[PDB]
Amino acid sequence: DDLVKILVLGPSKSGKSTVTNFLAGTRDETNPLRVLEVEIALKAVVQLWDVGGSWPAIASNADGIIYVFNPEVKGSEKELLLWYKNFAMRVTDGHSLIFSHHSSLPEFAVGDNAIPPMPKQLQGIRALETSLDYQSDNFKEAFDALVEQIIASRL
Ligand SMILES: [Mg+2]
Repeated sequence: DDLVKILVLGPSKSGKSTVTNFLAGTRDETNPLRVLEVEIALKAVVQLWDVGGSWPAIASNADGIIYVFNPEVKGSEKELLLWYKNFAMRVTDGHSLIFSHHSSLPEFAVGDNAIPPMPKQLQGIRALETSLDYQSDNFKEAFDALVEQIIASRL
């Protein structure tokens, strides 16, 4: 029943924990750190680690990362490179996600990139437009699929 460790980084006020609870199961002012535990299998117990911005001892044998940023907000696309820098040494490789996340009515995000243009280091990681109420992709599926690719080659 070997667990998989997935972290959650990104700009503050971006939405990281509304995703964690929705993903980890918790139904429906930011804290340093939470850990949520969701088991998703096909015993695969998955651990969402919701981080709050300002401790490189937290990437211990980390397996995957999910970045969240508000597209309507500037520097959000660019703050994530500090998360990229501070954590992925190169701890994490490719088993990552990036969320253009609507917490608001999309004014800028809308259009030809409702996932706005990404920096070069991050242009390689799969990206989605994301919301619980506004326009959305089935990102429960992309999360489901991330755990399989993580465990896929640990053996
Ligand atoms: Mg929070």
